[PDB]
Amino acid sequence: MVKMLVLYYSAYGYMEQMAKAAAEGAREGGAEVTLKRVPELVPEEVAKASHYKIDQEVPIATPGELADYDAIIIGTATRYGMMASQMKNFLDQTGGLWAKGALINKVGSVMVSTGAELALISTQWQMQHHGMIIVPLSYRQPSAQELDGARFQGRRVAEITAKLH
Amino acid sequence: MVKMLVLYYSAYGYMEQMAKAAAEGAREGGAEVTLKRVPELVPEEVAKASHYKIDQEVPIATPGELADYDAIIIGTATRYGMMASQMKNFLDQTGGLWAKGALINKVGSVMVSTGAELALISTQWQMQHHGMIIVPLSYRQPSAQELDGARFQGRRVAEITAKLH
Amino acid sequence: MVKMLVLYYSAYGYMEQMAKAAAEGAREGGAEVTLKRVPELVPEEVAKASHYKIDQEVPIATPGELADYDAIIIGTATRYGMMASQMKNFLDQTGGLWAKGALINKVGSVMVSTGAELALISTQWQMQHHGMIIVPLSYRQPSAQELDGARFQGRRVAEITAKLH
Amino acid sequence: MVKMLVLYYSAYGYMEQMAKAAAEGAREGGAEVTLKRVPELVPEEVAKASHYKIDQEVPIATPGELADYDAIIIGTATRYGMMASQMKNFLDQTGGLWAKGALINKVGSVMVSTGAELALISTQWQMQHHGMIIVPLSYRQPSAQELDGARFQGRRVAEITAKLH
Repeated sequence: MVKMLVLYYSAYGYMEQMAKAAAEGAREGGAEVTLKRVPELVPEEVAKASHYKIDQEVPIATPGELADYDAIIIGTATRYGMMASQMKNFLDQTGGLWAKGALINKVGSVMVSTGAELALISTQWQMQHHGMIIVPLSYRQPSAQELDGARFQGRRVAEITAKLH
Repeated sequence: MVKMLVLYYSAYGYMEQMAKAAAEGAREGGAEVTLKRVPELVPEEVAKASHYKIDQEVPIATPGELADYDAIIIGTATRYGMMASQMKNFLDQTGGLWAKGALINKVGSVMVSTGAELALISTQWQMQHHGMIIVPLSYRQPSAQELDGARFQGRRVAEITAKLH
Repeated sequence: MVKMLVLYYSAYGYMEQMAKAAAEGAREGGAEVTLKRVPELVPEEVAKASHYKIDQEVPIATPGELADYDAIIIGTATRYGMMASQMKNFLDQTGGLWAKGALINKVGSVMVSTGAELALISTQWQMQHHGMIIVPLSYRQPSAQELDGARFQGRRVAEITAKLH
Repeated sequence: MVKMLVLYYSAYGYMEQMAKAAAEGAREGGAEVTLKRVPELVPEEVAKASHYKIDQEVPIATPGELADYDAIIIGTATRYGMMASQMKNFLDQTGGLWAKGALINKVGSVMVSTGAELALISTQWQMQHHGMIIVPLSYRQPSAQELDGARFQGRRVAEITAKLH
């Protein structure tokens, strides 16, 4: 039984629902799925000031634990065609995992929300830099087709990863 | 035993050597490897005029046959950060393969030569549009490290594809 | 009075209307505007077979004439996130214009139609490779907002180019 | 006399030298040049711990002041093909400048250092989203050709910006 990390960042909750949909779908694929969220840079104070809606009970992920799983799904809010600062900051910390060859041949996939395509591509590229195998896409609040897409995607990744083990 | 297509385009021979290195490596991975070249647009006349060095005995590929293989490796010469016109023209013809879902979940990989990164990304994206699983890179005449990279890449793809069957 | 080239490629006419809207808008900016279309690769025969709707009276452009204008607007149909083969083939021919430094500091802009963003970016990059100054975007048949966007864009480019002379 | 902001981020000093070279070159173009650095996220403590070499006397920039200048040059260190977290975090804060139309038609340019091309493109795109006119590139420690490139680029931007006023 393969283990999967559904790591995500959301600012307004949209991506979190996508992440949960992907995780639930991945469980249907027969994988031990873990839903974590990237740590918030900038202090706990003045963070929930103006705009905010981060979830509390989603556990925070560590840059080093990413080598423990067989498959990683990354979903992030994006602006102006690139990752949010929080997700970018987190992935740069996997420098010890990169040279070690830790994430080589591990299965990966990406979800994004709002420059959507450029953001999707930028994120996939960073995962490819760690030698990860990439599983492509589908083909206010998330629509029914988005949630189904994330769900299918999540199951498809779990289904592929198991086939590799 | 999986079947692989090493499809390529080369203008000065560099990519052809890369293609042959990838094919040979893929055979070592235990796959029935076929080395084809995309058809040359513009007539046979005035084609070999100024600059030219296309290989004759490499068989020409058809847009429709791409669904016959389990894995496809694409290698192309690039200019100004994008595919050569010949490779772009060929892949657009796979419109019947796209909607049919023919190339979904088939394993793929890309090699490029000279805007290298943008070209590598543009090509991978088109393959992802057909729902192909992507296997990332290595990590005058081709250097020893390039040929070894293409070789390893070719074997790695064949090795992965077999694991999926 | 600056001279502008509105060069385009269209397969179903959408981009041609965009091109005409950009040209008309550029005339309102006070520029001698020329509307040309990239030459069609593959023979005149079997070209208008299945799908076709290229315009006859739009004059065909030559790869070398691009250095005659002060501003160039490029508009192209795109598939799977990149240029159409016809536009890509044409721009690669500007190799004599590149090393000569012919297109350096000339004003340019891009329009695309259907991978839209990746295509827009890929095209702009090739123009930047010739050292062209880039003017960014707006911010069945073309909608009223698309035509107005192309129109404004066309005028804005003409308005900028004149300011540089 | 136009005013220019040479805003930058550097982790090991390479980009700072590029920034200074661009600023000095821009002064030779006849512009009031201001050299600022993006604020460092994460507290002052444990920041200079392991690796560090940020410059003290370079003044820190504010997200809102970017509308005060006529030209903006952005130079940033990059990893895995995208901006550093610090530069990305800063530019997202220009949301009030975007909808206001503050940065429209202002001249801009980008420098990067180490995924170089993808990073250069990602950054330019964000500037284009604010409607900024883009001036393309050249065509341990920075080499003589890099410094000359940044210098020329800096002067070229100042030279162009003045022509627009």
